[PDB]
Amino acid sequence: SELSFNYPNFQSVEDITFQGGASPRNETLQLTPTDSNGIPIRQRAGHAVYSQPFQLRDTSFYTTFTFVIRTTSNSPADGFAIFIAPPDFPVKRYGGYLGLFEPNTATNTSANKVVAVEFDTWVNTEWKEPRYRHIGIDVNSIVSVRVTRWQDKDVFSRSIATAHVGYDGISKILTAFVTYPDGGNYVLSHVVDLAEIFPGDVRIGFSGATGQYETQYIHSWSFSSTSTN
Amino acid sequence: SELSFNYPNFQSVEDITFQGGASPRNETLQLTPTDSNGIPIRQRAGHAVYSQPFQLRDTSFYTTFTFVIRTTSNSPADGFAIFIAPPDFPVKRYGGYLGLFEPNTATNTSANKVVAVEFDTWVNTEWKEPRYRHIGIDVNSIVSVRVTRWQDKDVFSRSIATAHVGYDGISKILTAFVTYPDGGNYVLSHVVDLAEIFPGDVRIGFSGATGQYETQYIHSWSFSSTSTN
Ligand SMILES: [Ca+2]
Ligand SMILES: [Ca+2]
Ligand SMILES: [Ca+2]
Ligand SMILES: [Ca+2]
Repeated sequence: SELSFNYPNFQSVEDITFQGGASPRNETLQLTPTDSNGIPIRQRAGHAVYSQPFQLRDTSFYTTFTFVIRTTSNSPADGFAIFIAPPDFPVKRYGGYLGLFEPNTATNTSANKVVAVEFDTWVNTEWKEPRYRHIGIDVNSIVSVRVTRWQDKDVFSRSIATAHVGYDGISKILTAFVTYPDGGNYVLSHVVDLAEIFPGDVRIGFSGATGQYETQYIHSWSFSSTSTN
Repeated sequence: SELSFNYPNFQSVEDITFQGGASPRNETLQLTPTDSNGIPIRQRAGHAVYSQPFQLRDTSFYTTFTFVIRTTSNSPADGFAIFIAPPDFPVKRYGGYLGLFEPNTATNTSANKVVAVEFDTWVNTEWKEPRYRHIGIDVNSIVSVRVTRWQDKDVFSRSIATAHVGYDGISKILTAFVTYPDGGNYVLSHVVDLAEIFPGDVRIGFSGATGQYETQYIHSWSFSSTSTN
């Protein structure tokens, strides 16, 4: 179906649904909470999602956002993701689950209905992932189906970075382009039939999790979807 | 191979090669020529290319550019493309061939070695293409392998539009995202093994062609390629 929205900043959070530890702060979406000292709170997940659902049958979409990761140590955790899931999707487990999965089923593709592009700051040994920070495409599992190294210079840059996520409903391909100003660029594409995974309604939004020594902020976001009929 | 460059504008053309009707003008790449009164010259083609070759084996890349199409009537022709081809690839035929193909072999995939993202302002009946203006991915033929409607409001906007073109060398997927300020967004993706097509060296650049009542300008361009090992 057709849906579009545009937040040049988050001065207004009209039409955004928060769950968990996410909240509006300083015209951004702050995905995980900070204490009265400004220190990231450990073991917390949060979501900020566009409130109105849309349908993926016979649909392409384009979305872009800008983001900052604020780290306060060399060992930040855990990252964040932009994700698509059904509209009743709750906040799931904190830490390396990224607010998107639960321990007993996080690697079982038959037990989940969620697709994400993840920005992973913390190498987990509880499941298989790369031994370096990474950006990935996740399809119903915390074990990414496509993953690439995310350079530490970019992770720690304090830059306002940009992501572009598109889905071509004819070729059934999800793509992310991530760019840093005077830094790295990252490209990931994967064949997946989103309409088959999601035959009904879905929402799009962000999930962040700690972890420790990290807060994730979304500064701007826009989205459009169009019929491929 | 690894290659990066960045032209925030074309106050510098240091590494750009001009061929055919293309030239540096008004701090842009002007792909097809205009006469002394600024009127687009009919039946011309031009290329503006990054002068250094690179290789595609075990490579991903990301490139972005901004552009303007200046039209002087409601029937502009023919469009432009961003392309990859061998380093000796010349400016080819003007008109609907887009500076990329030869009339005798334009639909013969075995006879060409060129991949492009094309912005097509003129509906040709001489070969198969849509009955409306369109953006397309071309692989060794003027008949696009993946094509989508390009809205006339965007075609005629006079806006500085953006394109993002990436190639994921693991998944072998070429994607284009095209955006207009307060206008349409476009997403096209296609599975194609570029290293198989291009086992040696390539150069990337732009091809424009007239046609009539149209000039194509590239305002900025950046590129990065990285190894997938
Ligand atoms: Ca991961
Ligand atoms: Ca992790
Ligand atoms: Ca065409
Ligand atoms: Ca044409």
